[PDB]
Amino acid sequence: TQVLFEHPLNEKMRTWLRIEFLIQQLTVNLPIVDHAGALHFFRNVSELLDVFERGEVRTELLKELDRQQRKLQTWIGVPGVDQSRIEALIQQLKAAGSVLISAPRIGQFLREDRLIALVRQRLSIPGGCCSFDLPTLHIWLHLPQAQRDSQVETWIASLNPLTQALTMVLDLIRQSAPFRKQTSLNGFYQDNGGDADLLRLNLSLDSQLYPQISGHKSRFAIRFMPLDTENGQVPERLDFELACC
Amino acid sequence: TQVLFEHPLNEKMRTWLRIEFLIQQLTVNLPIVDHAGALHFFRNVSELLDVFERGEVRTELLKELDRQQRKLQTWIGVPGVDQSRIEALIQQLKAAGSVLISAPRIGQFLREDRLIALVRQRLSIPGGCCSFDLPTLHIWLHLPQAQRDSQVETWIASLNPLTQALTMVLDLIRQSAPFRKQTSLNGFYQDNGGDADLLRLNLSLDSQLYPQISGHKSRFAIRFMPLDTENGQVPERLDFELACC
Repeated sequence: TQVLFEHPLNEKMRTWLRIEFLIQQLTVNLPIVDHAGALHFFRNVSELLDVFERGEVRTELLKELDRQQRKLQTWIGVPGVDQSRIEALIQQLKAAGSVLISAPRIGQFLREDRLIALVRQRLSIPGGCCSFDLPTLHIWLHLPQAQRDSQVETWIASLNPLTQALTMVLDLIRQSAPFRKQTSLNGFYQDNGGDADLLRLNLSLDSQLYPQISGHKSRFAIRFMPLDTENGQVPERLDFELACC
Repeated sequence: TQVLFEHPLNEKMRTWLRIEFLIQQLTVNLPIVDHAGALHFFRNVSELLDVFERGEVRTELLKELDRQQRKLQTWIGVPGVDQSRIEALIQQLKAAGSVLISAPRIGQFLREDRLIALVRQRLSIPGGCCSFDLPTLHIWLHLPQAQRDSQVETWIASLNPLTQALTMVLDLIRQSAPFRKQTSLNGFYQDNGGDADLLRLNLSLDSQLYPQISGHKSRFAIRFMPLDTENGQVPERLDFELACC
């Protein structure tokens, strides 16, 4: 009966969350059988390439992978903790890293693909991607299903070195911190984030509201606002759980 | 074993085909259960409003409805044809027309909707529509399914006067002309379209190619190009069916 809100506390976590989201959307509506499925797929690809054009994700994500290995290394001597399970986890990190750096250009396969590039151009036009403006797509959707599935696989698997490394670090961020109980007065809250990239906030579906998070330096502030901007309102004592990961 | 290609021969048919496509995409992936379904829905709405902003569809579509009534009126005296079936069809046209003109602003309900407008802004940003940038959407997808379905219904039904009238005329355009057998030499063809808005072209899935249609005045020209820009090519005698609707 709870709703989890994730909020990035730096431009790093923003990009990673956007990329994580865009990548998993590719594999959500498979297989591609119709226009809807195709346009959903290609647009997610198109939006992925646009994010990639903004800089090099490779360099940041590789620094983050190394960062996590050093943290796990701090836990070796601790009583009770098991060695061969984190060192295997460390070994998976170095593997995800070595593959990422040795990987080709990111999104280049998708960038160079004739059909995808031909759809990418027509996406910026509201009614652009119809059958008469994309006969090439229209004829592609009449092909045997097995031919499309093979193309889709090669397209998604080209993002495998990135997908791996990224999934690794986000899975290790979301496990680094526990949910601490906090309370808000009149729908307001603030704290010093510190050295965290991600806030994880559990509310309540029945609580009738959502968090609006702002930031300054390494500090954050939450103003809980009612989903209904008119019919419903914050209490003066709102209990919630928040993790600083 | 055939593939049908539709191509608009004027700016009218272009708009109508784009709108027809956008409207039916709304009802394709229902119900909205996740992000993918939601983003697909809202973007189609957003693209619909952008097309509406470009002019008044109402005026053209109403002139087209009247146009079809006059054509049906020409068929009254013809032997063999049945009266009460076209006059009922005529009566449905005048009904679709009277409702369209008496209808409110087109897309205004969707335009004014808080959630939709809040998503419309974030659609122009590649990774914009994530959970942390749209907490309002994130919390909406956690609501009971019955609440979303009710909202979706009110949203789609607001387009009912337009959807009706439009579906009427396109259904009457696609029935006005028969498929005549034609042949192309070395993948080229041209004719005088005349008073037609739509070309309907049947090829063959095994034919290994698609039509690339250009236009000048009321004339059109087709250059059949191989789907594989490298591995496959047009014959020198390509038989196909084409209707000038």
